[PDB]
Amino acid sequence: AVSFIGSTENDVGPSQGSYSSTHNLPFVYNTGHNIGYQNANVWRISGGFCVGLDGKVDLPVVGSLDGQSIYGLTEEVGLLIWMGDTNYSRGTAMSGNSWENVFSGWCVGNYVSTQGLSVHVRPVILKRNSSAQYSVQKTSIGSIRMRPYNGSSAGSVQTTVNFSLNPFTLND
Ligand SMILES: CC(=O)N[C@@H]1[C@@H](O)[C@H](O)[C@@H](CO)O[C@H]1O
Repeated sequence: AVSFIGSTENDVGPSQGSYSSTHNLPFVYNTGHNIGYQNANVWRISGGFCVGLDGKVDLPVVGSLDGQSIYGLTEEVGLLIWMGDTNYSRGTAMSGNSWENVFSGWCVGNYVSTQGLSVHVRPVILKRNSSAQYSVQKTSIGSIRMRPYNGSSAGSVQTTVNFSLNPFTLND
Protein backbone atom coordinates (compact mmCIF):
# COMPACT_ATOMS: atom_id res chain seq x y z
CA ALA A 1 0.00 0.00 0.00
CA VAL A 2 0.94 3.65 -0.31
CA SER A 3 -0.35 6.95 1.07
CA PHE A 4 0.74 10.59 0.98
CA ILE A 5 2.07 11.98 4.26
CA GLY A 6 4.18 14.97 3.23
CA SER A 7 3.50 18.50 2.01
CA THR A 8 2.49 19.62 -1.48
CA GLU A 9 4.12 23.05 -1.57
CA ASN A 10 7.69 23.14 -0.30
CA ASP A 11 10.04 26.09 0.11
CA VAL A 12 13.67 25.71 -0.89
CA GLY A 13 16.28 27.55 1.15
CA PRO A 14 15.78 29.90 4.12
CA SER A 15 13.41 32.81 3.48
CA GLN A 16 15.26 35.94 2.36
CA GLY A 17 18.61 34.21 2.70
CA SER A 18 21.84 36.05 1.96
CA TYR A 19 24.91 34.48 0.33
CA SER A 20 28.37 35.90 -0.36
CA SER A 21 30.82 34.77 -3.04
CA THR A 22 34.20 33.34 -1.97
CA HIS A 23 35.97 33.64 -5.30
CA ASN A 24 34.75 34.00 -15.22
CA LEU A 25 31.04 33.58 -16.08
CA PRO A 26 28.78 31.79 -15.50
CA PHE A 27 29.89 32.02 -11.85
CA VAL A 28 28.56 29.41 -9.43
CA TYR A 29 28.06 30.23 -5.76
CA ASN A 30 29.37 27.53 -3.42
CA THR A 31 26.29 27.31 -1.18
CA GLY A 32 26.46 23.57 -0.52
CA HIS A 33 22.92 22.48 0.25
CA ASN A 34 21.98 25.54 2.31
CA ILE A 35 19.45 26.37 -0.39
CA GLY A 36 17.39 23.22 -0.22
CA TYR A 37 14.47 21.22 1.08
CA GLN A 38 14.38 17.66 2.34
CA ASN A 39 11.83 15.40 3.96
CA ALA A 40 12.50 11.75 4.73
CA ASN A 41 8.79 10.98 5.02
CA VAL A 42 6.72 12.06 2.03
CA TRP A 43 4.94 8.78 1.23
CA ARG A 44 4.19 5.89 3.55
CA ILE A 45 4.70 2.54 1.82
CA SER A 46 4.20 -1.09 2.76
CA GLY A 47 3.57 -4.62 1.57
CA GLY A 48 6.21 -4.96 -1.13
CA PHE A 49 5.61 -1.54 -2.65
CA CYS A 50 8.43 -0.58 -5.04
CA VAL A 51 9.04 3.10 -5.60
CA GLY A 52 11.58 5.50 -7.06
CA LEU A 53 11.50 9.23 -7.82
CA ASP A 54 11.23 11.39 -10.92
CA GLY A 55 12.18 15.05 -10.78
CA LYS A 56 11.38 17.93 -13.11
CA VAL A 57 12.43 21.55 -13.31
CA ASP A 58 10.03 24.06 -14.88
CA LEU A 59 12.42 27.01 -14.99
CA PRO A 60 13.67 27.86 -18.48
CA VAL A 61 16.99 26.28 -19.46
CA VAL A 62 19.45 29.04 -20.35
CA GLY A 63 22.72 27.17 -20.58
CA SER A 64 24.81 24.14 -19.68
CA LEU A 65 27.60 24.01 -17.12
CA ASP A 66 29.83 21.04 -16.35
CA GLY A 67 27.28 18.58 -17.71
CA GLN A 68 24.04 19.92 -16.24
CA SER A 69 21.57 22.66 -17.07
CA ILE A 70 21.72 26.24 -15.89
CA TYR A 71 18.11 27.23 -15.14
CA GLY A 72 17.19 30.88 -15.47
CA LEU A 73 15.58 32.96 -12.73
CA THR A 74 16.35 36.40 -14.16
CA GLU A 75 18.61 37.69 -16.93
CA GLU A 76 21.45 37.93 -14.42
CA VAL A 77 20.79 34.96 -12.14
CA GLY A 78 20.44 31.25 -12.77
CA LEU A 79 20.54 27.97 -10.85
CA LEU A 80 22.19 24.57 -10.87
CA ILE A 81 19.74 22.04 -9.44
CA TRP A 82 19.86 18.61 -7.79
CA MET A 83 16.86 16.42 -6.98
CA GLY A 84 16.74 12.98 -5.47
CA ASP A 85 16.20 10.73 -2.49
CA THR A 86 16.16 11.94 1.13
CA ASN A 87 19.89 12.53 1.72
CA TYR A 88 21.28 15.65 0.03
CA SER A 89 24.44 13.71 -0.84
CA ARG A 90 22.49 11.46 -3.19
CA GLY A 91 21.05 14.24 -5.33
CA THR A 92 20.90 13.83 -9.10
CA ALA A 93 22.07 16.76 -11.24
CA MET A 94 19.15 18.12 -13.25
CA SER A 95 19.17 18.85 -16.96
CA GLY A 96 16.28 19.87 -19.19
CA ASN A 97 12.59 20.34 -18.43
CA SER A 98 11.42 16.73 -18.72
CA TRP A 99 10.74 14.21 -15.98
CA GLU A 100 14.06 12.63 -15.01
CA ASN A 101 14.79 9.52 -12.94
CA VAL A 102 16.38 11.07 -9.84
CA PHE A 103 16.23 8.03 -7.54
CA SER A 104 16.46 4.53 -9.01
CA GLY A 105 14.18 3.22 -6.27
CA TRP A 106 13.75 0.50 -3.68
CA CYS A 107 11.13 -2.00 -2.55
CA VAL A 108 9.84 -2.15 1.00
CA GLY A 109 9.19 -5.62 2.40
CA ASN A 110 6.14 -6.85 4.28
CA TYR A 111 6.31 -4.00 6.78
CA VAL A 112 5.74 -0.24 6.83
CA SER A 113 8.28 2.40 5.86
CA THR A 114 8.54 5.68 3.98
CA GLN A 115 9.89 7.31 0.84
CA GLY A 116 11.48 10.74 1.10
CA LEU A 117 13.15 13.28 -1.16
CA SER A 118 15.46 16.28 -1.25
CA VAL A 119 16.19 19.21 -3.50
CA HIS A 120 18.99 21.74 -3.40
CA VAL A 121 20.20 24.44 -5.73
CA ARG A 122 23.29 26.57 -6.26
CA PRO A 123 23.03 30.18 -7.52
CA VAL A 124 24.72 31.11 -10.78
CA ILE A 125 25.64 34.60 -11.94
CA LEU A 126 24.98 34.87 -15.67
CA LYS A 127 25.59 38.59 -16.14
CA ARG A 128 27.21 41.05 -13.74
CA ASN A 129 25.68 44.36 -12.63
CA SER A 130 27.24 47.51 -11.17
CA SER A 131 25.86 46.84 -7.68
CA ALA A 132 27.67 43.51 -7.33
CA GLN A 133 24.48 42.17 -5.75
CA TYR A 134 21.84 39.88 -7.24
CA SER A 135 18.38 39.29 -5.78
CA VAL A 136 15.54 37.02 -6.81
CA GLN A 137 11.92 36.90 -5.62
CA LYS A 138 10.11 33.72 -4.61
CA THR A 139 9.97 31.54 -7.72
CA SER A 140 8.45 28.17 -8.64
CA ILE A 141 11.19 25.62 -9.35
CA GLY A 142 9.53 22.36 -10.30
CA SER A 143 8.33 19.09 -8.84
CA ILE A 144 9.16 15.57 -7.74
CA ARG A 145 6.82 12.62 -8.11
CA MET A 146 6.98 9.09 -6.81
CA ARG A 147 7.50 6.45 -9.49
CA PRO A 148 5.97 3.12 -8.47
CA TYR A 149 7.43 0.13 -10.30
CA ASN A 150 7.36 -3.66 -10.51
CA GLY A 151 3.59 -3.41 -10.83
CA SER A 152 3.09 -1.16 -7.82
CA SER A 153 0.49 1.55 -8.31
CA ALA A 154 -0.18 5.03 -6.98
CA GLY A 155 -3.88 4.25 -7.19
CA SER A 156 -5.71 7.43 -6.24
CA VAL A 157 -2.85 8.64 -4.03
CA GLN A 158 -1.13 11.99 -4.61
CA THR A 159 2.00 11.37 -6.67
CA THR A 160 3.48 14.83 -6.97
CA VAL A 161 4.86 17.58 -4.72
CA ASN A 162 6.14 21.01 -5.74
CA PHE A 163 9.05 23.27 -4.90
CA SER A 164 9.44 27.02 -4.78
CA LEU A 165 12.69 28.90 -4.33
CA ASN A 166 12.54 31.23 -1.34
CA PRO A 167 13.71 34.77 -2.11
CA PHE A 168 17.43 35.31 -1.73
CA THR A 169 20.23 37.82 -2.20
CA LEU A 170 23.68 37.12 -3.62
CA ASN A 171 26.52 39.42 -2.60
CA ASP A 172 29.80 39.72 -4.47
C1 LIG B 1 12.33 6.59 7.92
C2 LIG B 1 13.24 6.37 6.75
O1 LIG B 1 14.44 6.30 6.94
N1 LIG B 1 12.95 6.36 5.29
C3 LIG B 1 14.28 6.35 4.21
C4 LIG B 1 13.44 7.15 3.24
O2 LIG B 1 13.41 8.52 3.62
C5 LIG B 1 14.08 6.95 1.88
O3 LIG B 1 13.42 7.70 0.89
C6 LIG B 1 14.07 5.46 1.52
C7 LIG B 1 14.93 5.15 0.30
O4 LIG B 1 16.28 5.53 0.52
O5 LIG B 1 14.59 4.65 2.60
C8 LIG B 1 13.93 4.92 3.83
O6 LIG B 1 14.40 4.03 4.78
